[PDB]
Amino acid sequence: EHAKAFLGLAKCEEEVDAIEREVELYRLNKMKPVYEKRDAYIDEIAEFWKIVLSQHVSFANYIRASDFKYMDTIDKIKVEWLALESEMYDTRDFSITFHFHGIEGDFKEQQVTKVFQIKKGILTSEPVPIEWPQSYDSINPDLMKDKRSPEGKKKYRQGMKTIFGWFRWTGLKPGKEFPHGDSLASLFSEEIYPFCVKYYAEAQRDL
Amino acid sequence: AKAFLGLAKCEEEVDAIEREVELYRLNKMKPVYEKRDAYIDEIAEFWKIVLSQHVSFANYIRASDFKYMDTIDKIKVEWLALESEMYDTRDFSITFHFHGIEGDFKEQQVTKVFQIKKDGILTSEPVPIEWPQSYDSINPDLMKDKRSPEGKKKYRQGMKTIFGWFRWTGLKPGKEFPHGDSLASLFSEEIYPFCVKYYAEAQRD
Repeated sequence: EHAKAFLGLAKCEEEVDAIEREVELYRLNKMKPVYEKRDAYIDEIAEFWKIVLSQHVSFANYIRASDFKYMDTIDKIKVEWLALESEMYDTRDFSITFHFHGIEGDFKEQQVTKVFQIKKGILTSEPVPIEWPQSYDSINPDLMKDKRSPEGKKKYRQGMKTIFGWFRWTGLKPGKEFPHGDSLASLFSEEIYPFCVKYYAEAQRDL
Repeated sequence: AKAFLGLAKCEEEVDAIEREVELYRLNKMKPVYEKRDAYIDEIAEFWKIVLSQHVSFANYIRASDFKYMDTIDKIKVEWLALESEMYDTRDFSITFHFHGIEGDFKEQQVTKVFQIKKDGILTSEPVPIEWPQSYDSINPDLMKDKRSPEGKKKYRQGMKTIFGWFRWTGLKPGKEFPHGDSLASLFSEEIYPFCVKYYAEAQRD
């Protein structure tokens, strides 16, 4: 037709994009209190997270076999959507907090929060401190004296492939960090945390 | 055990909230689509262009159907959950207005309804539509012979046309228009919601 129509169709599209974010915010606002109440019940189920993480179909493929003993110490996982804090954040942005009860003589009891947010878009993050297990001293990047050597590079990559390497993932150095750090982050915010109860129930039906 | 009971209740609330969010979206989008479609009724061959621009739509119908699809000057999808709580938020009706082709395809408006039956599957009911005279030999309601090898070929040809799709129900696997459910979702999930995008993309080329 003419231009006058193409214009109306232009403003309509912008009204649609605005509606979509309003809808996402609407959902986030409604779900926040339900998660709080749900997580209160979860905090009363020992090894809830260990069971959920084992039931997930692909979680295990992201971390090293040896990491599981440390993952088993997770007492709580909490995901919070940042768009609820400010419209300056994408509705896909979230922080994830882990509480590890630790292992005497090997892994420190600690709480760690990592923040994921969209840039220019793709998920990105900043490194967050976490006390690696003593067992990992030889593959720990901050204790790694020899990274250059062909034997050092091997150990370096090994450490970077552990869940602890994921905590320093940023998404800004393609191929240089923990592999698929963004996919793992999305796994937590879109599948593991939202549907943990469904996974747990499934593990129950299996006696 | 009181925890498991609490979790069960939370999951129930989650499902209730998801429906509420979907209805919230549907209600907000309704007036926008109405205004949008008003501007659309001002662009000639709008739908003809969108349907030819879509990447997979043409793969669902027969080449011979293109000329009839080109006569569509109006497509309207309506979500039934806005009508009642007994409809799934995925249930919808799609209304087509064909301008027709004189002496071959009658000018007509047809509405087909798609609804979930049990996470459930999309189903529909046959809806009346006047097939083109050119399709007389492959029209299931006119064919006398649907048994011979030749009669069966003509039968299948007709059932694979867009007119056979209006007859699709999703309740007779392997006996109806192929992938009638995917085509339906194409309309409600891509073609109708993003038609304007397809129209702009067609302008550049």
